[PDB]
Order: sequence, then C-alpha cells, then structure tokens
Amino acid sequence: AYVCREASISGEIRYPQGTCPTKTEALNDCNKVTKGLIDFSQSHQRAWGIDMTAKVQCAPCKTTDPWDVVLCTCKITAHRYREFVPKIPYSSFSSAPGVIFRQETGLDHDPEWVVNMKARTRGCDHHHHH
Repeated sequence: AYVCREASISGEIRYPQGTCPTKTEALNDCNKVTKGLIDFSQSHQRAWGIDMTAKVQCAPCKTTDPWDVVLCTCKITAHRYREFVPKIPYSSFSSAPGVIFRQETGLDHDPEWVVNMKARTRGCDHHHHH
C-alpha cells in the first residue's frame, strides 16, 4: 500500500481594530479553516486526508490602543497526508469556503503544506478496529 505522513499548514487570521477575541473564538475560527480543508481534501481525492486538528496562538490584545489589530497564527495538522500526491498550493484553495486564514505577517510567502519528515509514516486509511 501507500504510506502517508504528518503535515501542517499555517496561516494568519486578523481581527477588526479595537477588538479582542477570546482564545475560544479564535480557535473556533481556526477550526473553520480546519473544516474547510477537510472539505477541499475530500473533493480532491483526499490529498490531505480527513484527519485534521487545529491549534492557535494569538497576540495579547491591547486594552488601550484603539487601532489595535489582534493577529492569530492558526496551524492545522493533517495526520494522514499523501505526500505521494502532487503538492496542492494555497492559490488553489484560498477562496474555498472556511479558508479564512491568510499569508502571515512578516512572511514573504503563502501558507503552505509542510510535511513532517521526522514523524513516522502511517497508513493512508484509518482503521478503527483489529
């Protein structure tokens, strides 16, 4: 059979000036892109598989500063990613529904799937029992 690998993709989500998301809502937003990616993967021959999980970090809001824009880094990890399938670019899915994160502040390039070459290969299909 084919082996999959772990992969992650990172992006930024910004908030309206003078506002402040709870960590909960930020993770929730981030999980909108999780769902988005699972749907795209799904309709694209499960290139990224369907097992994805999200973590998020935000800057502290400034209670004070009124033109404060809070930046969150959203990071989705795909657990049964097919590195043997051609690499799908951000340009192909940045419009897709749920895909609300964007190029990161300070980064001169787009969000990209990054394969974790240190993690152990795993099945491409999940098996619930045996």
